[PDB]
Amino acid sequence: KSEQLLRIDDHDFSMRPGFGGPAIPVGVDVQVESLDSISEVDMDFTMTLYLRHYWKDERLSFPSTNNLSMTFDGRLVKKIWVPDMFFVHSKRSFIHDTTTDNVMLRVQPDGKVLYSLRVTVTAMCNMDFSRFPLDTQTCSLEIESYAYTEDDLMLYWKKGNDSLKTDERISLSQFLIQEFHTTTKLAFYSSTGWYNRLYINFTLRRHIFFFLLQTYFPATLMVMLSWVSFWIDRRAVPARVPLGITTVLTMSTIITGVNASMPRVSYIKAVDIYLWVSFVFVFLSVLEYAAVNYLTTVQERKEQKLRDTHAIDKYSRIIFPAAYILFNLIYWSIFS
Amino acid sequence: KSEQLLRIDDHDFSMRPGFGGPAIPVGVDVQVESLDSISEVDMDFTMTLYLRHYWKDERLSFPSTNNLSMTFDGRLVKKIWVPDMFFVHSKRSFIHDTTTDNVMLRVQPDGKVLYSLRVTVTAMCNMDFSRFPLDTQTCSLEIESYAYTEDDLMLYWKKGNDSLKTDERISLSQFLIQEFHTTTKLAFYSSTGWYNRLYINFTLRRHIFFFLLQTYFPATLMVMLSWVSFWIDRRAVPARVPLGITTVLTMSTIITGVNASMPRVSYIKAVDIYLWVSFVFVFLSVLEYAAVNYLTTVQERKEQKLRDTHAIDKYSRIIFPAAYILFNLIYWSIFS
Amino acid sequence: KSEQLLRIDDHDFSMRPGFGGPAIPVGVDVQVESLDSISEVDMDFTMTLYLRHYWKDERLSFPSTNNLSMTFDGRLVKKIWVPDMFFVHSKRSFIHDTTTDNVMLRVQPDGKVLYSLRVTVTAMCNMDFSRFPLDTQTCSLEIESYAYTEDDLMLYWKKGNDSLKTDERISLSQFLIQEFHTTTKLAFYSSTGWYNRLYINFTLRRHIFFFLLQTYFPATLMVMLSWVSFWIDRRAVPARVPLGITTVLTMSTIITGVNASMPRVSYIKAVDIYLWVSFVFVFLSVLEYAAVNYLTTVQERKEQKLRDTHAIDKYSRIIFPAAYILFNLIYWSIFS
Amino acid sequence: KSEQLLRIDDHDFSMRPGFGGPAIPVGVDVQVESLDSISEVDMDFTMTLYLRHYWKDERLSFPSTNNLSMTFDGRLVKKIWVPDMFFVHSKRSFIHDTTTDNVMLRVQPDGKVLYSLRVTVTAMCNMDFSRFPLDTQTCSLEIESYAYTEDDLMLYWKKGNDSLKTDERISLSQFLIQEFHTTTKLAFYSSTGWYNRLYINFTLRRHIFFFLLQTYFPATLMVMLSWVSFWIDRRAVPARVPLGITTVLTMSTIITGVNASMPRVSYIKAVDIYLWVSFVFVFLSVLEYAAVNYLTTVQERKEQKLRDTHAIDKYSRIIFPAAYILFNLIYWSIFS
Amino acid sequence: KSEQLLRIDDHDFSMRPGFGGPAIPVGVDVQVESLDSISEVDMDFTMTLYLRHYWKDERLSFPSTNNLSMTFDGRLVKKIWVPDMFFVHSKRSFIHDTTTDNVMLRVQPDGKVLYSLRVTVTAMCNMDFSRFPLDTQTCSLEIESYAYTEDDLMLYWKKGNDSLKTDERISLSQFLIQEFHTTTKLAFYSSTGWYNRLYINFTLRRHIFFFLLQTYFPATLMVMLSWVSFWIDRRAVPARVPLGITTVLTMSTIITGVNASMPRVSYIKAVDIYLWVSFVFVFLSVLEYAAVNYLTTVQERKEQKLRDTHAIDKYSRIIFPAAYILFNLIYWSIFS
Ligand SMILES: CCCCCCCCC(=O)O[C@H](COC(=O)CCCCCC)COP(=O)(O)O
Ligand SMILES: CCCCCCCCC(=O)O[C@H](COC(=O)CCCCCC)COP(=O)(O)O
Ligand SMILES: CCCCCCCCC(=O)O[C@H](COC(=O)CCCCCC)COP(=O)(O)O
Ligand SMILES: CCCCCCCCC(=O)O[C@H](COC(=O)CCCCCC)COP(=O)(O)O
Ligand SMILES: CCCCCCCCC(=O)O[C@H](COC(=O)CCCCCC)COP(=O)(O)O
Ligand SMILES: CCCCCCCCC(=O)O[C@H](COC(=O)CCCCCC)COP(=O)(O)O
Ligand SMILES: CCCCCCCCC(=O)O[C@H](COC(=O)CCCCCC)COP(=O)(O)O
Ligand SMILES: CCCCCCCCC(=O)O[C@H](COC(=O)CCCCCC)COP(=O)(O)O
Ligand SMILES: *[C@@H]1O[C@H](CO)[C@@H](O)[C@H](O)[C@H]1NC(C)=O
Ligand SMILES: *[C@@H]1O[C@H](CO)[C@@H](O)[C@H](O)[C@H]1NC(C)=O
Ligand SMILES: *[C@@H]1O[C@H](CO)[C@@H](O)[C@H](O)[C@H]1NC(C)=O
Ligand SMILES: *[C@@H]1O[C@H](CO)[C@@H](O)[C@H](O)[C@H]1NC(C)=O
Ligand SMILES: *[C@@H]1O[C@H](CO)[C@@H](O)[C@H](O)[C@H]1NC(C)=O
Ligand SMILES: *[C@@H]1O[C@H](CO)[C@@H](O)[C@H](O)[C@H]1NC(C)=O
Ligand SMILES: *[C@@H]1O[C@H](CO)[C@@H](O)[C@H](O)[C@H]1NC(C)=O
Ligand SMILES: *[C@@H]1O[C@H](CO)[C@@H](O)[C@H](O)[C@H]1NC(C)=O
Ligand SMILES: *[C@@H]1O[C@H](CO)[C@@H](O)[C@H](O)[C@H]1NC(C)=O
Ligand SMILES: *[C@@H]1O[C@H](CO)[C@@H](O)[C@H](O)[C@H]1NC(C)=O
Ligand SMILES: [Cl-]
Ligand SMILES: [Cl-]
Repeated sequence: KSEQLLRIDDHDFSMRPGFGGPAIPVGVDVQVESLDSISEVDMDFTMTLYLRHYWKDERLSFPSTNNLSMTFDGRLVKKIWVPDMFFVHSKRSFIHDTTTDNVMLRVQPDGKVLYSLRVTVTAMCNMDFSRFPLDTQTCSLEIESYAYTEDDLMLYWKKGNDSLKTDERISLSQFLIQEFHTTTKLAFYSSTGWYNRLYINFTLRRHIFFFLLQTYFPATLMVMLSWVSFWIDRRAVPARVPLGITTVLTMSTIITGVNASMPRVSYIKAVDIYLWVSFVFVFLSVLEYAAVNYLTTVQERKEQKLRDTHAIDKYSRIIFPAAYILFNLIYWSIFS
Repeated sequence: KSEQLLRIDDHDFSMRPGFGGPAIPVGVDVQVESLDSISEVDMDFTMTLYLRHYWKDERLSFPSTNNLSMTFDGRLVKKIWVPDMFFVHSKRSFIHDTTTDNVMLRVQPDGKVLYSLRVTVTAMCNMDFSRFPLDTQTCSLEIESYAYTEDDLMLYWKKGNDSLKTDERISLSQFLIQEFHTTTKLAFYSSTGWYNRLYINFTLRRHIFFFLLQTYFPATLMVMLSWVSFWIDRRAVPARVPLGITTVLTMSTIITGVNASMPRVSYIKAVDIYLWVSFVFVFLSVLEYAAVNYLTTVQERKEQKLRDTHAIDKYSRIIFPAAYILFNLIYWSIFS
Repeated sequence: KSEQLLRIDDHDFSMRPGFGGPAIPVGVDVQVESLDSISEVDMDFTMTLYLRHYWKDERLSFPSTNNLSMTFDGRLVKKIWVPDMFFVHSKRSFIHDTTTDNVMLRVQPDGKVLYSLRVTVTAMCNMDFSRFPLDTQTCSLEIESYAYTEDDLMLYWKKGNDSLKTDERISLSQFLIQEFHTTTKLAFYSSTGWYNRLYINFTLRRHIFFFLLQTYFPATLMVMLSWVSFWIDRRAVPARVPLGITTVLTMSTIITGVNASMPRVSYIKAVDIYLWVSFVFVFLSVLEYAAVNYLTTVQERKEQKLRDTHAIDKYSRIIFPAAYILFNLIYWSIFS
Repeated sequence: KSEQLLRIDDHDFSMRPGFGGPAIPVGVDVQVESLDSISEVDMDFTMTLYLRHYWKDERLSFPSTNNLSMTFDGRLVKKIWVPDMFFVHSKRSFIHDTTTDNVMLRVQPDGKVLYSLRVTVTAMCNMDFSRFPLDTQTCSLEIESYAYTEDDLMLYWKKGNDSLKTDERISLSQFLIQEFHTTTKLAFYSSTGWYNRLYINFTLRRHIFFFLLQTYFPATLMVMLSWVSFWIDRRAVPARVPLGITTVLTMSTIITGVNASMPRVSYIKAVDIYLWVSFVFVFLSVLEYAAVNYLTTVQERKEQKLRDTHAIDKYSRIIFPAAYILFNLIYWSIFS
Repeated sequence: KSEQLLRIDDHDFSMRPGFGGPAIPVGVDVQVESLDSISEVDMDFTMTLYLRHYWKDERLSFPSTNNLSMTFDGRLVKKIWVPDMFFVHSKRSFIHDTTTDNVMLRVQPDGKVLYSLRVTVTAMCNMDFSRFPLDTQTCSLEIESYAYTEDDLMLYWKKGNDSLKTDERISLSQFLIQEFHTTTKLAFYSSTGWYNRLYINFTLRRHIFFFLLQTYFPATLMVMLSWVSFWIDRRAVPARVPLGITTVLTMSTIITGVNASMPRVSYIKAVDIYLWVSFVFVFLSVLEYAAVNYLTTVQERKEQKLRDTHAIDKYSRIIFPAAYILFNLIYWSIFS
C-alpha cells in the first residue's frame, strides 16, 4: 500500500509543520482561466482560476532507490495538513467535481508538497458610474489565510510578479481587460492579529464610440434640426408650431429609449446632463416662436386700430448655435 | 495527539456546561463585511458577516507549562458543544466552504473558547413605498438561540455597542446606508418560554435629485408648454388643435416610460398623483380651446344671419398657472 | 452518557409505537413566519413556517428523581422513530441548516415527545385571471403522512382552530392576505388506502384603485377627447383629420403600454374588452368625419354643376356619449 | 429486529433476482401530479409525478403466521437490489426529501416488492413555431433502464393503458393539455444492445381568440383606416399627407409592440407575414396620393401655361379592398 | 459475494495499472444527447452527453467457466482506479443522480473495463458579433486528464472520427448546428509537462431572412418614403414640413425598437451602420426642403421690393436615389 510508505499513523496531522518554532513559508501561484461574467447592478464579477500551494513537510519523507514522486488525489487531503486559504470579500464559490474532485497532490521524496485545485469564485467590486460612459473601474481579487497569522504561516508569491499567468483568449463582451499585476499588503484583525494578504489587480474600460454613436449623435442631430424653424417665414404658423412640438416629442422618445437601455443605476451621470440640456434647448426654441407670433399679432392689431424678418429670429440664429457650442466646449473640457 | 490532551471520551458533550445550575453567559460579536443586494419586489436584503461566540467550559482545560493556546478547525465542532444560533425571519443562508469550511476554534488553557464562522444570510424586511421616492426604510437583522431559553443560555453583546463593526467601503448602488446600531429584546414563545434576541439596525435612503430630474422636470415642462396655446390667435385652428393633441400624446408617452422604469409595486404613490394631475391639466387645456372655437363659430354665424381676444383666453392665462402653483404648494407641503 | 438513560439498543426503532394495535394519534401545530413571494405565471407561492409534532412513546421513558426533561438535537432523529410528514402538491422545499440543523427534540419522563423543525416550502396554486383585476384567489397548503394510513397513524390538529398562528407583519407587495383557517379531509389512494390530510387556507386580493387609475382613466379620457371633433367646423379638414388620427395613435400606444405591464397570461380578460371597445369607438369617430366630408364635397359639387351644421354631427353628439354610458353600465353590472 | 427476519447477510444483493436465467419482469405505474412550467425559448417542460415499480424476489420471503406485510423507508434501499430507472432526454431532476426522503418499500410475505418514489423532472421537447399562433406541439416523457438490457430486465406497463393516471386539476397558464396516452418502443445501443423504453405522450394547444384580438384586429383596422383618404378631396394636401404618415407611424408602433410581446424565436412566422403585408399596403396608399398630387400639379401648370375626382382615386377605391380580401382568402386557406 | 471474486484487498488501487512501465492507453467515446441552451451575453453553451472510457487492468481478471461479464454500479468506483477526465474551460457541470447515479461499470474476464457516465457541462465559447447578423461562430468542447501526463496516461479517440455520435433531433431555437468533427492536440503546462487533449467542434449559423425582413426592409421603406416630398409643390409648406419631421420620428422609433430586441453587445455592428446611414439620409432630406423654402422666400421678397420647379428638387430627385444605391452596393460588397 502506498499510504504505508508515509507514516500517517505515527504523526499528528492536526498541527502545522514546525509547530512551536519559526513560521513555515507557503508559496502561491495563480493561473486565470477565464472571466465568466460581470454584474454592474450588484457590483461583482466571476472568475475561474487554478490555485497552487508549495510547502515542505519532513513528516512526509519516504525512502526510495530513485527520484520518483507519488501522486495522490483528493482523498489524501483529509489525512494530512493543508493550508486553509480563502477568498476575501467573496459572495459565493465552489470547487469543480466532474467527473471527480479537481484536487491534486504531489509529494517529493524529500517532503516537498504541491497542492493544486480548480475553483470558481464570485467577488465584490465597488464601482463608480459618475463619469459613465467614460468611466474606468479597477477590480481586485484577494487571498488570505483564515486561521493562521503571520507568526505561524508566512504567505507570499512564489516567483514574485511571474506567479500570475492569464489565458490568451480572456475577454469580456462589453469591457476591455488590461493591466494584470500582483501586490501584497498586511492586514490587522483585533481578534487575532496580523495576516498576509495577496492581491490580483486588473482594469476595465468600455467602447466609447458605440455609446457616442448611440446617444450623443441623435441628440445633437435633433438640436440642430430644431434650429431649422428660425429660417421659416413667421406667417406660416401651421408649419412652425407642429415642427417644434414634434421635435419635442422626438427628443422625449429618444431620451426614454436611451434610459431604457442603460444599467439601472440611480444617480445622475454625464449622459443625463447632456440629454436634459438638449431638451431644454428644444423647449426654448419653442418659446421663441411663441413670443415672435404674439408680438407679430400685437403689432398687426395695433396697426389696424390706428388705420420682413423679425429681429428675434435674426438674433436667435446666431445666439443658439453659439450657446450650444460653448456648452459642448465646457462639457467636454470637464469630462475630457 | 492534540485531541488526547482534552479528555473528550471522559465527558458527555451532549449537555451544556454547568448543566443543572445557573445559565451560562454567551457573548456575540458581529463584523459586517458587505451588503450583496436588495430586492424591493420581494422585500429582502443579503448580507455577509463574521459571527463570533465567547463562552467558558471547564471540561476543555488542559495542563501546560506556558500560556499558549490550541487552534482547531471545523472537524472538532462535532465532538464538542457549541451554541445553536440562528437568524430569525431569514429566507436562505449558507456557510462558505472554499477552499475548506470557514470555521475556527481557539481554546485557552483555562477553558475559554472562541468560535468564529463566516456566513451569508438573506433576511426579510417589510417596506412601505407610499411616499416614494421620498420614502425611508429601516431594516434589521435578528439573532436568537434555537433550542435554549433564557434559563439555560444567556445571550448578550460582549462589549455593548462596540460589538458591531462595519466595513469602510460598504455601499449600495441605489441606496444610502447609515445609522448602524445594536439593540436587544426579550421574545416569548408559548411552546417553550422566553428567549433573548439581538438586533442589528440600519437605515436606507435614496437619491432625490435623480428622481426629481427624471420625473418631475419633464411633467412640469410639458404642463408649462401646454399654456403656450393661450397666446395664439383663435383663428388658427390647424395650429391650436394639433399642438394640444400632440402635447397630450407626449405626456402619455412620458408617463408610460416613467412607469416602465419603476419597481412593480401595485399601489398608488406620490409620483403617480403628480403625473395624473398634470395629465388632467393638459386635458382641460384642450377642452378650453374647444369651447372657445365653438363659441366663436356660434357668434360669427349669428352675426351673418342677422346681417380681439376671447375672454376665456384672458381668464385662462391667469387661472391655469395660479391653480398649478397652488397644487404644487399643497403637494409639497403634504409630502415635504 | 445521556443516550444510555434511554434503552436505544434494547428496542426496535424501525416500527411505530403500539405496533399491531390501535393507531397512534399525532398532533400538528403550525406557525406561519412569512410569505416569501408569489408567481402568477407559474402559479405558486413560497411560505416559511414552523412545524411541530406531538406523540407519546413508552419506549423513551426514563427514571428520574424530579420532573426535568431532556433536549436533543437533530442527531437523535436517526436513532428513533419520527413521523414522515410531507407537503402535498409542492414543487421544492428545504430545511434550514445555519448554523446547524433547525431540528429540536424534547422528551418528557413519561415518554411524551415534541418534534419541531423550521422549513421553507413552495406549493402550487391554480389561479383564474378572467376577472382581472377584480379577481379573487384562494390558495391552500396541504400536509399528509407519506407511508402510514389512517389504520396506523391518526393525524389531527392538536387544538382545533387554535393550532394555526400567523406573524403580525405578514404581507405581500401586490396582494392582500386574509381569512386564515384550517380544515381536514380524508383522501383515498387505490394503491394503499385512506389518508388524513390537513389544510391551511387563505385568500388574496388586489388594490383596485391603482389599476383603475392606471388603466381605465386614460382610456375614458381619450374616448371623451375623441368627441371634441364633433364641435369643430366641418370646413377645417386639416384640423379634423390629424386630430382623429393622432387620437388613434395615442390610444394604440396606451393599450400597448398597459399590455406590456401586465402578467403574461394568454387569454382574454375584462381590461382587454374595455380597451378594445374604446379603440373601436375612436375608429368610428374617425369614420364619421370621413362620411361627413364626402357628403359635403358631393353636395357642393352638385350645387356648382347645377349653377350650417351637418345632421350627422348633430346626431353623433348625442348618440356617442349615450352609447358609451350604456356600455359602461352593462360592463360594470356584469363585472360588478 | 425486523431486518433479521430477512436474511440480508445470507444473500448477495449486488446481482439481480434470477441471475443466470430468464429476465425478470418489472412493471411500472405512473401518476402525474402537476405540470410546473414550460419554456418555449429553451424548449423544455417540468413535471412532478409518482413512480412505482413491481417485481418479485424470493430472497426476501419471510415466515409469518398471517398475511401482514412489512413497510420500510429509504434506508433499506442501499441493502437490497432495486431497478435503476432513469429519464431519457432530461436536463435536471431531483427527489423530494422533506421532511424526509419520499421513498417507500413494501414487502409481501411471498417476496413481492413495491417500490415507490416522488420525483420532479425537466425534459426536452422540440417545438416548431412556423404556424404560430396556430401551432400544435406534442411532447413526451421517456423512461428506460440504465444498465440492464432486455435479456436481463424486461420493462413494461403493469396494466397497459390503465397504468397512467393524471390529476383532475392539471393545467397550464397559456396552454391546453389533452390526449394523454402511453406507448412503448425498443431502442438499440451499439455499445450494449437493445433496451425497452416507455413513453408518456400529451398535446399542447393555445388560445386562438386572444391572439386574434390582440394582433390581427388592430392591423386590419389600420389598413381599413388607410383607405379613408381615397374619399377626401385631392386639393386638401395638409389633410391627406399627415393622415398617411401618421397611419404609417401607428402601424410601425403596433408592429413593434406585438413583436415585443412574443417569444424570442428567430425565424419567420405567419403573424409576421400578415403584419408586413399590412405595412406594405399602407406604404402603397401613401405613394398613391403622392402620384395623384404630382399629376394634378403638372396638369394645372400646363393649363396655366397654355392660357372632379381623379381616375386614380376611383380605381384605387375598388382595387385596394379587393386585393386585401384576396390576400386574406389565400392566407387563411394556406394557414387554415 | 461478487466482490470476493476480484481480489480487491490483495492489490493497491491507488496506483495506475502498469505503474513504473509504459503508459496505459485509454480510449474515449462520446455521444451527444442534446444542446440545452446558448447565451450570447455570457458567451457559453450547455451540452448533455455520454462519456465512455476503455482500458485494460490485469488486476481485475477473475476465473470463469464461460465468457460472461459482471456489471457493477457507481459504488465500485471508490474501490478501484478510474481515469480522472475533466472538461477544460468549463464553468459548471454535474452528473445526473435520478433515480440513482448514472454510472455503469462492466468488467470482462480478461480484465477489460468499460466505464460510462452521463454528464451535463457548461463551457465557454468566445464569439465575435462584428458581422452580425451575418456572423459565423465556431465552438468546441475539450476533454483532458487532470493529474496524469502523456508519460503515464495516453488519451485517444477509440475509433478515430467514428467515436463521436450525435442525436438525430439536436437543434437550437435561433441557431443552425452543423459540421461536427473531432480533433486532438498536445498541450504543455510548465508545472507538470505535456498533456493530451481531445476536441469536439461544431459551427453555428443564423436565419438571415428573418433579420433582413425585420430590420433592413423598414429602413429602406422609410428612406424611399422620404423621397416622396421632392415631388410635392414647394408652396405647400404645411404638407412638406410635417411629412419630413414625422418621417424622422418614425425612423427614430424603428431604430429604438430594433435596438431593444438585439442582444446587449456594446460595440458597433453592421446593422447599426445601415440604420444610422438611413437616419442621416432622412436628416438631409429635411435640410433640402429647408434650403428650398428659404431661397423661395428670398426670391419673392426681392421681386416684390424691385416692383415652376426649383432646381434643387430636380437635382435631388436624381442624386438621392443614386447615392443610396451606391451606398448599398458598397455595403453589401464589404459585408457580402
Ligand atoms: C427665449 C424666448 C425669448 C422671448 C423674447 C424676449 C422678449 C424681448 C422682446 O420681445 O422685446 C423686443 C426687443 O428685441 C430685442 O431685445 C432683441 C434681442 C432678441 C433677444 C432674443 C434672443 C421688442 O422688439 P423691438 O422693440 O422691435 O426691438
Ligand atoms: C375648461 C373649459 C371651460 C369651458 C368654458 C366655460 C363656459 C362658460 C362660457 O362660455 O360663458 C361665457 C362667460 O364667460 C365667462 O364666464 C368668463 C370666465 C371664463 C371661465 C373660464 C376659465 C360666455 O362669454 P361672454 O357672455 O361673452 O362673457
Ligand atoms: C392635490 C393635493 C395633494 C393630494 C394628496 C393625496 C393624498 C391622498 C392619499 O394619499 O390617499 C391615497 C389616495 O390617493 C388618491 O386619492 C389619488 C388622487 C388622484 C389624483 C389624480 C387623479 C390612498 O389610496 P390607496 O393607497 O390606493 O388606497
Ligand atoms: C359611423 C359612420 C356613419 C356613416 C354615415 C351613415 C350614412 C347615412 C347618410 O349619410 O345619409 C344621410 C341621412 O342622415 C341620417 O340618416 C341622420 C342620422 C345620422 C346617423 C349617424 C349616427 C343623408 O343626409 P340627409 O339626406 O341630408 O339627411
Ligand atoms: C401605387 C401608385 C401608382 C402610381 C400611379 C400609376 C401611374 C399611372 C398614371 O398615372 O397614368 C394615368 C393613367 O391612368 C390609369 O392608368 C388608370 C388606372 C389607375 C391605376 C392605379 C391603381 C394617367 O392619367 P390619365 O391619362 O388621365 O388617364
Ligand atoms: C400572400 C400569400 C400567403 C403567403 C404564404 C407564405 C408561405 C411561404 C413560407 O412560409 O416560407 C417562408 C418564407 O416566408 C416569406 O416568404 C415571407 C414573405 C414576406 C411577405 C411580406 C414582405 C420560409 O422562410 P424562412 O422560414 O425564414 O426560411
Ligand atoms: C442638402 C442641402 C443642400 C442645401 C442647398 C445647397 C445650396 C446651394 C444653392 O442654393 O445655390 C443654388 C445653386 O443651385 C445649384 O447649385 C444646383 C445644384 C443643387 C445641389 C443640391 C443637391 C442657387 O440657385 P440658382 O442660382 O438659381 O441655380
Ligand atoms: C458606407 C460604406 C460601408 C461602411 C463600412 C464600415 C466598416 C468600418 C468598420 O467596420 O470599422 C468600425 C467603425 O465603424 C464606423 O466607422 C461607423 C461609421 C458610422 C456610419 C453612420 C454614422 C470599427 O468601429 P469599432 O468596432 O466600434 O472600434
Ligand atoms: C537522483 O536519484 C538518484 C537515485 O536514482 C540519486 O542517487 C541522486 O542523488 C538523485 N539526484 C538528485 C539531484 O536528487
Ligand atoms: C509587479 O509588476 C507590476 C507591474 O506594473 C508592478 O506595478 C509591481 O510593483 C510589481 N511588483 C513586484 C513585487 O515586483
Ligand atoms: C503565563 O504563563 C506562565 C508560564 O510560562 C505562567 O507562570 C503565568 O502564570 C502565566 N500568566 C498568565 C497571566 O496567564
Ligand atoms: C447603542 O448606540 C445606539 C446609537 O444611537 C443607541 O441608540 C443605543 O441606545 C445604544 N445601546 C446601548 C446598549 O448602549
Ligand atoms: C413532579 O416531580 C416530583 C419529583 O420532584 C414528583 O414527586 C411529582 O409527582 C411530579 N409531579 C408531576 C405532576 O409530574
Ligand atoms: C375553524 O375556523 C374557521 C373560521 O371560519 C371555520 O370556517 C372552521 O369551520 C373552523 N373549524 C373547526 C374545526 O372549528
Ligand atoms: C391468509 O393468511 C392466513 C393466515 O392467517 C393463511 O392461512 C391463508 O392461506 C392466507 N391467504 C392468502 C390468500 O394469502
Ligand atoms: C393506449 O390508448 C391510446 C389512446 O389513444 C392508444 O392510442 C394506444 O394504442 C393504447 N395502447 C395500448 C397498448 O392499448
Ligand atoms: C468462450 O467461452 C468458452 C467457455 O464457455 C471458452 O472455452 C472460449 O475460449 C471462449 N471464447 C472466447 C473467444 O473468449
Ligand atoms: C475527422 O473528420 C473531419 C471531417 O472534416 C476531418 O476534418 C478530420 O481531419 C478527421 N480526423 C481524423 C483523425 O480522421
Ligand atoms: Cl393648414
Ligand atoms: Cl409616437
